[PDB]
Amino acid sequence: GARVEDLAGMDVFQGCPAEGLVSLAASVQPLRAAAGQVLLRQGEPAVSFLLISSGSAEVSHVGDDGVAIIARALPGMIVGEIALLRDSPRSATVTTIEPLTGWTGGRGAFATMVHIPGVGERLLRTARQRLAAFVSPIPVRLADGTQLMLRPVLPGDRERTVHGHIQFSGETLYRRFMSARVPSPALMHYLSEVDYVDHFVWVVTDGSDPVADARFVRDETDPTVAEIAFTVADAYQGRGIGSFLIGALSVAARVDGVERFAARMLSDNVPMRTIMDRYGAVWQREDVGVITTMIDVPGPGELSLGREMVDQINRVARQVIEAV
Ligand SMILES: CC(=O)SCCNC(=O)CCNC(=O)[C@H](O)C(C)(C)COP(=O)(O)OP(=O)(O)OC[C@H]1O[C@@H](n2cnc3c(N)ncnc32)[C@H](O)[C@@H]1OP(=O)(O)O
Ligand SMILES: Nc1ncnc2c1ncn2[C@@H]1O[C@@H]2COP(=O)(O)O[C@H]2[C@H]1O
Repeated sequence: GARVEDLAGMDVFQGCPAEGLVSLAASVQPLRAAAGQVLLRQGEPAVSFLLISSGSAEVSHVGDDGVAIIARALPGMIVGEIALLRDSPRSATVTTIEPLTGWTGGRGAFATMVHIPGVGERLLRTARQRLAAFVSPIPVRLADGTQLMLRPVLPGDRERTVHGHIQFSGETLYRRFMSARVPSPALMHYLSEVDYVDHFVWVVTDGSDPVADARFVRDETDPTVAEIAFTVADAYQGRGIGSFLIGALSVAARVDGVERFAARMLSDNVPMRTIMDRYGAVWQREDVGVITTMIDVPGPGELSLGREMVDQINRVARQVIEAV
């Protein structure tokens, strides 16, 4: 098999004490593939997973719309884990780009891997982030006629925004973060790389570039409550996006077992206060210049969204949340 050292470098194994990797390392087998070799095919039954040492691969998923969604598998990453988590067929076709080496294992070695402390949770989180990219974005039409799309957040949204053309002003950032400075890389990682269970995020785009986001973060002590936050790009404000997003967030919260939303905001934020007032918010003074509220996540019919839109949002939330 491999050396414990050889596994120690894989993403999913970071921080894992050597001892826990012993049998796994002994049980995996070496793999070498040439360039342009198909490793896995979408829809096929599953046996093995692969830990990539070197080289890389294209990942290609054909969705219901018939469009192939493309991604990359890189050195340090596992591939073929999702089918083994779900007992499903392969979610994607995986083809080597350049020559690739690594280690493979079967369902037996996979069982060892998932019981390695901390690892099962990492596998699930990464699987969710991956499957999130295969969700069909939901068309949303604003009152003013603007056509946008609604989808779960993706780790890649950090890069898209930072290098994008959509502007978030100093004022917008202060209203959102209590600082006008551009959000640090560390913060942007935190905002875009999430588990969807405890921390859930919707992104609205123009069909390419993100223009807004909404998130809830489940409270540690009381799982039935979550803290919420919203951001909308300046040019996109005042068009109904925020009002839409609180509804979408409420749909996802229902799937996630979240009964109540908590919020804090500057006392001067009129648009946000108004959005929450619709849902029955009563305001407490928290710090100086900050106010807070708790509201019940609105149930059936008291959302202005309409059934078709509600069902689409519910279907997508479940796809990311419940996939594995
Ligand atoms: C809990 C936290 O998230 S606090 C921090 C929130 N984030 C920020 O403040 C950052 C900068 N601003 C924004 O991101 C956005 O403006 C948000 C999230 C505050 C609001 O979203 P928007 O898309 O602009 O709001 P939207 O157009 O849906 O209208 C909001 C509501 O207030 C009203 N409104 C719209 N513009 C304004 C305005 N300039 N001033 C006061 N009220 C307004 C609308 O009537 C609407 O009411 P409705 O729910 O009955 O339809
Ligand atoms: N968005 C993605 N990014 C990177 N790898 C992915 C992505 N989606 C799927 N995969 C990998 O492609 C594999 C195809 O088979 P599985 O569904 O077993 O497990 C899948 C993941 O390992």
